[PDB]
Amino acid sequence: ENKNFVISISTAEQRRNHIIEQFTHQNIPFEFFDAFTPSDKLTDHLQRYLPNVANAAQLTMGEKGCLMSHFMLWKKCIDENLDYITLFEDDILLGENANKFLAEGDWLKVRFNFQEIFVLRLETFLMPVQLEKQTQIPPFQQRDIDILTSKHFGTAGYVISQGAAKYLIALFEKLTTEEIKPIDEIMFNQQINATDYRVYQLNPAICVQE
Amino acid sequence: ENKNFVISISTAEQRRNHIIEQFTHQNIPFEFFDAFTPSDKLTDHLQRYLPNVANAAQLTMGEKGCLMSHFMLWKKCIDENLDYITLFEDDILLGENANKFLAEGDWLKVRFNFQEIFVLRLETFLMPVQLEKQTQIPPFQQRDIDILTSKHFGTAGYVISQGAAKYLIALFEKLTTEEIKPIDEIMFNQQINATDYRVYQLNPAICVQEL
Repeated sequence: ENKNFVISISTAEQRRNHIIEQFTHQNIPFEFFDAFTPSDKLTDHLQRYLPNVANAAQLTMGEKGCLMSHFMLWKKCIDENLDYITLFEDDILLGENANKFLAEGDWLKVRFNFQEIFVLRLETFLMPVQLEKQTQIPPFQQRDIDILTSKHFGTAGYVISQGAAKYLIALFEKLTTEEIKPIDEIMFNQQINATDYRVYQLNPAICVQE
Repeated sequence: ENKNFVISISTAEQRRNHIIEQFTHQNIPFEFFDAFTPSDKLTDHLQRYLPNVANAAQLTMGEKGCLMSHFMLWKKCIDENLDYITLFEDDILLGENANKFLAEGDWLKVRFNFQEIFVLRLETFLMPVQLEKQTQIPPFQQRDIDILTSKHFGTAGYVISQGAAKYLIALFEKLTTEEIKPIDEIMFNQQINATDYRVYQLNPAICVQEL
């Protein structure tokens, strides 16, 4: 049964073509998941599963769509009782030998207990954006006063266990409107060190976002 | 009134001497704040102000002491109705012209509303998440499987407004035992994009920790 899903807007024809070309070339089975966009489908799904996220001003409707797409794929994993599911965004470039990781699950089956709670990053480890410049407050002694953020950690390529699929559905359903952040900031920053939640990194990575 | 406080365990002689040497050299006024240690004083303070933190297994008594030291200095700021207070740990190294930032507060008074909620980091910013090597899960196709960790953002050098002193006392009093993390993980990671809470970074920084 199919484990590799590529999150793609249904009308993103060129991106879908570049994905099909690369996956076909390395004989890696996959399906598209039709990414949520500003729509009634997104609005109703947010209301059905994440009304806490529907009310969150601090997320753009694009960021809300991204989170809903990943969420529904965590649901699919539970519903089909898959051991794991592997999720990509449609702007990824596969490395040579990605098929050694992405065609077969045996290397996962001999390393992992799928009831345990883990994510394995397949995408390159990304340094967050941290210093934003601002003009409101003037510099002093030729040093700037920047704003601190931690943004864009990347959700474009990871394996998630059934255990972590359950864990993350519950987490995003649990969080108050004030606690909501973009999916990447929770999955790959805030929840790191949490009790029983492990994130692994394939080094070197087997794909990267364009 | 003195605005610069260096959090230091009273018995850390060499650290206190390195602090005194650097602050004297640049003519920067400061006082030591006697850091909380595993003691009855820490236990009672945790019970008095942060009973949520007293119960938190996921913090070491050292991390709980660090948080209590910062908390009591936020309290001092409110109680004395200071516009701001500047907090250091005793393992800090001052850069060349730190005294141009740390001797006087005028450059702060002409830039900031002290009732607004801001922290200005004086200390260098380091990466939130790092790759650790691990042995539990074996490599495949000669690629490692590293684990993501985050341990130290640094609370060794920041200016806090009275607004942010109120905000952070409330926050640490509010959080459930389950929600408690080390002070640095909340102040400079989890709270970053929060509604009224701004963290500024002096770039380039004017100090750095030895840690």
